[PDB]
Amino acid sequence: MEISQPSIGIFYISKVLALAPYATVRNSKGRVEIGRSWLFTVYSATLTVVMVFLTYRGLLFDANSEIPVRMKSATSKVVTALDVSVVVMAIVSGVYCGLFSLNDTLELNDRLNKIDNTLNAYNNFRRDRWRALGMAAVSLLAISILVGLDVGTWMRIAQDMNIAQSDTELNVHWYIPFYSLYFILTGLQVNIANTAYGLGRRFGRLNRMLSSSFLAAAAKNKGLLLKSLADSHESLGKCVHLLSNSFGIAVLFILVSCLLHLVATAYFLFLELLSKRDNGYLWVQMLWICFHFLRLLMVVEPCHLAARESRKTIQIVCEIERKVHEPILAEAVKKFWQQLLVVDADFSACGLCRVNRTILTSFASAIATYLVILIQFQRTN
Amino acid sequence: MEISQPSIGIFYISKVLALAPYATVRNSKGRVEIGRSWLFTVYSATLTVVMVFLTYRGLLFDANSEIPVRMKSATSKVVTALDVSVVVMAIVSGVYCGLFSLNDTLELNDRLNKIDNTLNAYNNFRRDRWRALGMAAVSLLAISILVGLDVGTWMRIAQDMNIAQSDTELNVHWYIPFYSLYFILTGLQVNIANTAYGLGRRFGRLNRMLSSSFLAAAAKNKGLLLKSLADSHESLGKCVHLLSNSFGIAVLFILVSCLLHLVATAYFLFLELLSKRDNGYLWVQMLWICFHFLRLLMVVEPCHLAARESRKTIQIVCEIERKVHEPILAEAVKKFWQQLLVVDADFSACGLCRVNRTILTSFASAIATYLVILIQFQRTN
Amino acid sequence: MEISQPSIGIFYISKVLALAPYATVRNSKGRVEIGRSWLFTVYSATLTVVMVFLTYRGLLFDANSEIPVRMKSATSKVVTALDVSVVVMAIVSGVYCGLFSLNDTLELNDRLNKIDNTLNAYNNFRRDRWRALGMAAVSLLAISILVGLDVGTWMRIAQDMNIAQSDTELNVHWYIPFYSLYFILTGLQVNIANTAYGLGRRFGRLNRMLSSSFLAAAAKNKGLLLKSLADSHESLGKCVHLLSNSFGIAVLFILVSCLLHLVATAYFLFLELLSKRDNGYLWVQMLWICFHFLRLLMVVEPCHLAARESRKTIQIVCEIERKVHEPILAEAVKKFWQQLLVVDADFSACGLCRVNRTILTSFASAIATYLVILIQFQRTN
Amino acid sequence: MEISQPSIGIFYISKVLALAPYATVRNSKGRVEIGRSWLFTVYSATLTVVMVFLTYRGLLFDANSEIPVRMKSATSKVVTALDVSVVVMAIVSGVYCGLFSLNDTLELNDRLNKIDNTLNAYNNFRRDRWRALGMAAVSLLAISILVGLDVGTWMRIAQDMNIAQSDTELNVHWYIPFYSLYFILTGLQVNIANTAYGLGRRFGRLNRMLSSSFLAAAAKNKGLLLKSLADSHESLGKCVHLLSNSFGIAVLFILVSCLLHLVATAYFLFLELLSKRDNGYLWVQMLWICFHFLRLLMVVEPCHLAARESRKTIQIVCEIERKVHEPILAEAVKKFWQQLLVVDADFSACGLCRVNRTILTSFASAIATYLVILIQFQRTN
Ligand SMILES: OC[C@H]1O[C@](O)(CO)[C@@H](O)[C@@H]1O
Ligand SMILES: OC[C@H]1O[C@](O)(CO)[C@@H](O)[C@@H]1O
Ligand SMILES: OC[C@H]1O[C@](O)(CO)[C@@H](O)[C@@H]1O
Ligand SMILES: OC[C@H]1O[C@](O)(CO)[C@@H](O)[C@@H]1O
Repeated sequence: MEISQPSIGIFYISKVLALAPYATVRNSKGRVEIGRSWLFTVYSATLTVVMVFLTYRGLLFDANSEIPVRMKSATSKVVTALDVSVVVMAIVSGVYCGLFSLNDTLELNDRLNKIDNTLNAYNNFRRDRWRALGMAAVSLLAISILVGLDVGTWMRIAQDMNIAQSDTELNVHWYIPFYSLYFILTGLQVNIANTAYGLGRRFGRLNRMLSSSFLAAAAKNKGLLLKSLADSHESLGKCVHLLSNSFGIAVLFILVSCLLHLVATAYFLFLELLSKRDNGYLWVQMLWICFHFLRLLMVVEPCHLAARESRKTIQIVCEIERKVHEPILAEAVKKFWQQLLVVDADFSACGLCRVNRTILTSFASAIATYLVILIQFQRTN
Repeated sequence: MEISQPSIGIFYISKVLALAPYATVRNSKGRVEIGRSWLFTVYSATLTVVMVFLTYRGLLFDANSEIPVRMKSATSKVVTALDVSVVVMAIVSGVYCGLFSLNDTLELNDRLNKIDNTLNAYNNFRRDRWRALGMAAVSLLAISILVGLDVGTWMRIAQDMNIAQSDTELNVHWYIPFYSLYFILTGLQVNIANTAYGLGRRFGRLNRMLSSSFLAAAAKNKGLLLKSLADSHESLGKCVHLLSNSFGIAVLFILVSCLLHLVATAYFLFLELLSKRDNGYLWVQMLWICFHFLRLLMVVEPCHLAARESRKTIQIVCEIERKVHEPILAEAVKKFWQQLLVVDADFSACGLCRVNRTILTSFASAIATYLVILIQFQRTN
Repeated sequence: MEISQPSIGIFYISKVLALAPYATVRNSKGRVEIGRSWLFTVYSATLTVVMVFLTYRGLLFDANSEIPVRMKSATSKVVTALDVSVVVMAIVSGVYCGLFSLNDTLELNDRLNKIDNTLNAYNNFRRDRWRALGMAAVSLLAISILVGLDVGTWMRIAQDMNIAQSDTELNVHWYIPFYSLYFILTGLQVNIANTAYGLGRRFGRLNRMLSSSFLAAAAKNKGLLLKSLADSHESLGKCVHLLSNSFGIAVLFILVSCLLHLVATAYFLFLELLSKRDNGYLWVQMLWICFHFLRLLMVVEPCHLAARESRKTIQIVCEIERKVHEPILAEAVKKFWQQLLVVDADFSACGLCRVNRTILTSFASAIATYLVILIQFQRTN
Repeated sequence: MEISQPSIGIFYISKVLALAPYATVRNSKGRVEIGRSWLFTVYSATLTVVMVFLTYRGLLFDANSEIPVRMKSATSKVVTALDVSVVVMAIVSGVYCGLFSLNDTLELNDRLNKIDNTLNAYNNFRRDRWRALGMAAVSLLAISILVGLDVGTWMRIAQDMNIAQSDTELNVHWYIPFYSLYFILTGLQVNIANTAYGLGRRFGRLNRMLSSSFLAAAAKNKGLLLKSLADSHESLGKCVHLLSNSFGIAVLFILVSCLLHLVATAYFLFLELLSKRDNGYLWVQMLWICFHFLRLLMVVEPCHLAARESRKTIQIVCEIERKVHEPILAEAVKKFWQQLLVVDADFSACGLCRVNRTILTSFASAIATYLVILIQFQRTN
């Protein structure tokens, strides 16, 4: 987890959402020291447990209700249970990662402090803060609008099914914990995206500095700068591995949630298309599909960018090798090439998969297959 | 995008088809200078928007018609919508790539000018021009014949369904924008194939020159030539990456269109086989399957050839290493081997997939699966 | 197969379960010498043949019985036959591997003796013995409890179907050989896990010793220690290959059994959910799913850990290269880096697949697909 | 294609089966010189065309017959057409490869002559001849027995369906060209297996010679021998590539035929199991499944062995590097290591796939999926 001053707003959002149970104090030097926040540790754990329990309580209440709104049919029951459970698993893994990633967070932020000292020329505090705030605000606004539209649509649907003997509006009101879980999931994804995008952006800054300083006393200082860049690259790779070690299970469950949600939302969209029962429902479902695709991108693109930018330092170093003659500088470039030869740049979600753009292809494949099988069964009866 | 005099006809075809919005002026030296053509930029954007709108207007008109010809049943409606949408997406991505790839086009053509100066011995302007013209003409003739056969078949089908109260021939006439989109797609594929085949052919010429000049003062000039070949190889790799960066989204949507069209056309072929309604329809559908397979090959084979030819320079350089003793020449060959060790040769379609022959296998797998699931559902009812 | 004093209990369990037909005598030095045990060789072969024959005899008896309990319907017959056959194949491959892996066992234990002499500082006999005994005891207790619950559930089910004219309890009693096969399978998995975890743990100990002795006369001895660590790494890789060569077919059939059991148990769980016939049956089936997942992990995690720990020596050696200057020590580190460059660390199950965590993903994919297809067919009729 | 005296019987079998249209004359030195055989070239082409035409003529005759025996139902018609077409495609690709692989055959046999001169110590003419003859004879006997059983079963089935007004035995007699195609396919597979096994066996002999001569004036001769072994390894890799370039399309169509035949034969086995119509049919179908699996192994195992043996020279060379000090010998070993670093050892079937044991896994996956989908559709109606 990256906790820097420009992105401190994302840290506070994650802290209140039970995802970053850390106490941060800003040094007189501008550095943010991080430590365990036992108050917020227990707050995060208790809030997650209570919200998961309330979500499943609302699910059971709807299922056992006189007139269920969402847990009506066996198919609807199964799909809604899966939909809620993937969110529960994703946010539970995220909260667990936040609870048990203090040491990795400290090491990552120390490494990033060193790297940013090395890459001071390419730093932009204003742009970084505004980008982080824009990402957090857009994600939170998107989930807020989507939750509002979903609640309105389901309230209308429950009212259409209302009978004087039973209230179906409270059935919808019992799904508020599920939407709270969705807000926590959005916060977790924003936090992870902030960290991974920071790593990829720093890799790009390192590559740009390399190209500027070697492709655009004095030789000794140049070699010292090349050494600093090599340590920065190695440290950024170790930071990517720290993010993997700390949040790979969260990323894996986010990916599982994304796949399940895409399949389930497309299936419900096509079921309502067959029924042609509520245009507002179709629009809300398409918005949900867009949101799930966008959060899949939010989790996949940062890691793809980080790996791609890390793996393109080899080419710059090869060109420098081809265009260098000083003995000390030539030795430094040879060492950098050796280092980059065996660099593992990809983000791993617990070793189950490598997180990059190829995942999208896999997802597409799976979705198509599952969508084709599910739709045909509905369309051949 | 490669814009050279021998293949200038392909460039003009792509320009009129809204895919190459560039102004080209031939230097007194025979070089083609490229710049933005704002007139043709707006022409391309407006033509694409108008043709997409007209295609979907014709689709809706058929769907809402008194006697739909193609958008008749829910299954037919879905499959026709997908068929049209994949073409729309492919040509829209191609036009977008053409609009926003001027800098990559300029860099690619500068690099190719340098490489062709290096590989002057193996150049064949006459053969290159005739190959490019033959590819463009065969592709355009194939799509023209296929569009004519499709229009005739659908006109006959609409006339067979005609009733005095409504005209079904205008329903067919409203699909002309879709066939225009098909012509644009053919132009885009011909352009991309021209560029990728040029890169693969230049890789092969480089390998042949290497083998001829090292396996078939003076030593200093030989080392200079080896250095020129090494820079040519690196530049061709960067050209492959320029083509990827500029047209990877277009290639990805071409691949998606190919997969969808193969599956959908095979499904309709087998549906009409079950119905046994029109032999001409079956022949036209088999021609469409052949065309979609051939355009899948047109997009996959050039990239496979480029990657394969790029990756076989390592073997020639290894043999030269094994058969060289001069100090300067030995150092040059060692540098070339180092360079080739870390060469990324494959064409990437936006990082989603690597474009080579293995894609065919994947496609086959997917098609088989989808074909098996779809056909069995139709055959078990 | 690893046969060491701390894990000798696992060896005896495997010996009685027909999986380790070896005679072991403890040297005065504490070394365990291993040789062929012809008495236990014939015992293992005969016991496996008799138990497989009795398992299939009980299966046929149930199928041909007046009131079959498990082999009732064609679907139930097929799924039960597959369930029994995967266990039979897994244990038969395990017993065959035990019979024909004496030379590999001897070489592996000699190599491990040398490695443990090298890594004496990080050895923990007490912890190793307690970990091995805990793994064996937990696995045996889990399978015992699961077999007891299964037998009780099936006895109750058979009694519910009992009629005065025929006894269905003997039908359940004829499945005892199948549960004996399950105990043998548990022993085989515990043995393989013990060996693979030993290899991964020794890789980790080697990496820790490297980091401690190089990142935390005298230089000559340090170089000698680095050489010892390099030989230890190469020997551990060869030990991983010995385990692969000896038990890859057993691991492959264990994986096949795991996939088939997960799919079949989930399918029966959902079938009984549709029927809602016996809550105890559902609980037993969920326990079986948990057990099959846990044994899939028991076979996949050790190999993933071994490969991961083997592949992270490259980074330590790279850092040492970056932080070393002595001529002899620098040459030693260069040799170690060369060695690690071309190290094949992954466990291979007969070349069919690489055993690591990605297998889980594959399994999940397959299961989902198969589960989706099977469930939908049941739910659309 | 390998044409050596020990395996000359396989060459003659392939020649008569239209697969090796070459004239071979044995030198006084024992070398076999190969040249184009125009007589046998036209014989091969004409025989293939005639047999394919007769096969499809018999297929159509059965389909159009009064009482079809095999081309009875739409499902049976489709599956039988696919079954015959995969064989036709495999043998047509094999015959085409034989026709257009004279230069590759000559280069491969020259390279093998050189390699066998280098590896004279490990040569065994008697064992090689007996192994080749045993493989050819076992394959031919297996296909002969299977064809006889199939013909007998189908003759009995046709007689059971015979009516006095029409003869169904001639319907079976019209499938003789299909069985002739099967004999040609067996010959092609035996030829390809002979060549690929020769390459893998020579790789193993090279590795054994390396280990014996370096791990079990004088130093100059030892270095010369190491150089000879390095050229032998490079030449064997080029021989593997020659086999790929010449017969990759044949191997690809053999693999496609194997997958289709396994799926189709399993499907027909389960269909007859549902019908329970003829026990002899079930036994013949299981024999066909065994034969198709065994020929899949015959095509997959040789390439897996060749690649595996080629890729294990790196380890021997690394150990020699670690255990060598002579300047010339150390340089020779360094060159060999450099060479092996970038060796592409795998057999490629036209770039579509790499032929090794992982293919089996893929096949299994596909088969399972397809088998599950096909069987469930039959079992849910
Ligand atoms: O299921 C359709 C959509 O509704 C939600 O459950 C929100 O309540 C989303 O998870 C899903 O995208
Ligand atoms: O759908 C069958 C065929 O007809 C087309 O739509 C052309 O109008 C093609 O896209 C397709 O190959
Ligand atoms: O089939 C459900 C479960 O019952 C067993 O067969 C045990 O008898 C297990 O193999 C399986 O997990
Ligand atoms: O189809 C079942 C079997 O019968 C054959 O067609 C032979 O005539 C084989 O190709 C197949 O294995």
